[PDB]
Amino acid sequence: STGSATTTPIDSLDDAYITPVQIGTPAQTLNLDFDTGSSDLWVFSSETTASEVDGQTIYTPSKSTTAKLLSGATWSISYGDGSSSSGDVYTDTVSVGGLTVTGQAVESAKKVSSSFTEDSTIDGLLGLAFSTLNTVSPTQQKTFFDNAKASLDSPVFTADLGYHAPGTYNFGFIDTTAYTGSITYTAVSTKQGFWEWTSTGYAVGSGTFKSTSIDGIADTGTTLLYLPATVVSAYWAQVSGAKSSSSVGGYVFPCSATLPSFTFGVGSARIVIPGDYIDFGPISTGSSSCFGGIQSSAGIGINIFGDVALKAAFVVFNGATTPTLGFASK
Repeated sequence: STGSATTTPIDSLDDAYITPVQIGTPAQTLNLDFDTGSSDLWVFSSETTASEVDGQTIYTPSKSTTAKLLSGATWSISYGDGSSSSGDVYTDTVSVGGLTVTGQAVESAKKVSSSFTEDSTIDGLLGLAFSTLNTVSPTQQKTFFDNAKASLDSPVFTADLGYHAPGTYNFGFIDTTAYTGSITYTAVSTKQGFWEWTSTGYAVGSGTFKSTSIDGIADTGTTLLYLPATVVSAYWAQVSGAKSSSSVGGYVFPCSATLPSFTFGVGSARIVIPGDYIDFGPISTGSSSCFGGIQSSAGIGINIFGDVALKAAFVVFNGATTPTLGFASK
């Protein structure tokens, strides 16, 4: 089997991407944030504290003839941006882009933190990291990809995120018309539960390429590109007026600037992030100070190849017995 679904930016800045998911019988369609950095499939629901719901579409398990309470199971998760959610668990039928899993753990939120309530366009998350990170207790549950894997034509999924435009998540096949050149594959460590790999270096604009190992994660659930302070300083030094602002919480730059590109290495291959991808607009409405899309990972404890990086590529998440990651230009 295979699946194919369009993923759409939630706003004009590509702050996140949502993908329609069918849950239950008859289908309840919710728009979920596909997240290769976490491993829980959770949804706003009829159980969510009423005051914490503001415009999201909810899953109501009592209206699904295939829903079953997973007795005694609870979940609770925190994300790197300070947000969190928790609740109980059902199993139900879940379909993405025509690919169906029966008995998928659907984690129903009883509580969500303020930034979820405030994000009316996101109805929940669909985790695509390794199932070892799944938070369900006392019986850990499998991701949608893990449950689907055996049935897929090939044990892979691909992320093709658009810049200011829709893109595609495919399951079970590689669309050879969706990228240019060849796909370069690179080793993955699953020791931390992530799609963790090592970039071979970087360049800033038309500058020379610096060969240096940068360990990090391919994370569709993180908006920006978080790299070591040395790398980030080298980038922003090429933008007149750019500075790290403690009060804002990162590098800002004059909105009048034209940003240089940023290149990262995948083995001997190179992925170029155009400068425009790195502009996240005014820090507040009407400001001429703009927020940068490349930020320091110091204090995160890991480097994160988030959407800013991944949307410059066609990315293969290869879930064979020994997982690997593939990157192509597009």
